[PDB]
Amino acid sequence: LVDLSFEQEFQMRVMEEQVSAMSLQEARELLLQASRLLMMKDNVIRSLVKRAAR
Amino acid sequence: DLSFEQEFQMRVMEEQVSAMSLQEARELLLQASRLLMMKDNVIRSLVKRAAR
Repeated sequence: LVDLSFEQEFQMRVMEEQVSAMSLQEARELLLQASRLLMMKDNVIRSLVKRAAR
Repeated sequence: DLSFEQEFQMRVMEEQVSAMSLQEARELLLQASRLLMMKDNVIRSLVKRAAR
């Protein structure tokens, strides 16, 4: 199971602080850095689930 | 290491962002941040079956 802890909810309130004062350029570079990171995360997971089975 | 399908999605993503409003670019940056944490939780789980 996986869902947001207390402190991560805190982290979400902080990112929201810093995003609201972001320029169009900064929000776009970071979002792209985030989307790429999301895919590299799927790969760590997939690779971890395989490595457990076998 | 992005697979071949992922590199491709990236390109589609560079093309969407570049057209995004400052408004959507923010909403979505948050969502992606939530997701990264959710995925980090999943990764932490699977690593915990380190119970051996």
